[PDB]
Amino acid sequence: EMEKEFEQIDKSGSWAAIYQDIRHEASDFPCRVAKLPKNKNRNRYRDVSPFDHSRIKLHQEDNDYINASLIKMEEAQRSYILTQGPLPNTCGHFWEMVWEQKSRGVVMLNRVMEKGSLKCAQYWPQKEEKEMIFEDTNLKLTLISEDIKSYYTVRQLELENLTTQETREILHFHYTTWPDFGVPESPASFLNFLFKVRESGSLSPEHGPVVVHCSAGIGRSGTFCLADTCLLLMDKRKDPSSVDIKKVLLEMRKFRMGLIQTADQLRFSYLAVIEGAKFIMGDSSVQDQWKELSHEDL
Repeated sequence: EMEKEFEQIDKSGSWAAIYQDIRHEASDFPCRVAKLPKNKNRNRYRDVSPFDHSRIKLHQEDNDYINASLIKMEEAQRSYILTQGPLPNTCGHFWEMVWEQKSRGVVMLNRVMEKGSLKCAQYWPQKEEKEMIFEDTNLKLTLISEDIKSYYTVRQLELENLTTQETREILHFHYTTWPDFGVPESPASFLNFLFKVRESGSLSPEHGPVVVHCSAGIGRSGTFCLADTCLLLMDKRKDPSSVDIKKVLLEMRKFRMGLIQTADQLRFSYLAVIEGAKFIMGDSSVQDQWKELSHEDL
């Protein structure tokens, strides 16, 4: 049971060992497509690649490769697409994927610039009147509205397939205070954001999988998806004790390497699930407490 395991691990100071155990047990599958010479400039990081078996394929015959993985959680009945922060040459690919996979939401957990370096291309428009056209994939993207909070912003975007002139509304959930290789400022602040995404419908089964990314698409992105899946499993059976966080994480790592990049992100994942369990197990008021503690206004 996770709350007792947490205290035992905290007490023995063994988060690094638990986390290394996860790394050692984690799946290893081939990433041959990601490593083809022609895809070199489609990967942001040499040591973060999608597995062939779970990679998202673009529906184009030129080159279907994007650094993106489908994390299909069968028992939880939720899917996520985890991807790297788009590169200056893959922003068209990114929105092609969103279009083809029928996603409603994009969850961005990084800033464009972190630690003085560029982690992500500016892949969405920042001004309503300056829309973006991705000529290679023939898509148009317009900023419709934004709702800026103290540590996250929600944007309403309109994505248009210029070939057919079909349009879709995409919601962009941008977490702006979560450091690279770091953790959110509090469980309450993480959970407030996650439940904002949930409320939007972006994680729901009538849409394609939510697209989640940070810079590499494994650390913060893994923490977000791990917490979400654990809370959903707990919700399905109202049985917190039946949820084994580490096993869930190992399951997720069958679909993309390296999910959860530090032992402190693992520890934070436990904290977030433990605190989220209060809401799942019937204390609806805790959602308002998180919003208060998160100080989202201003």
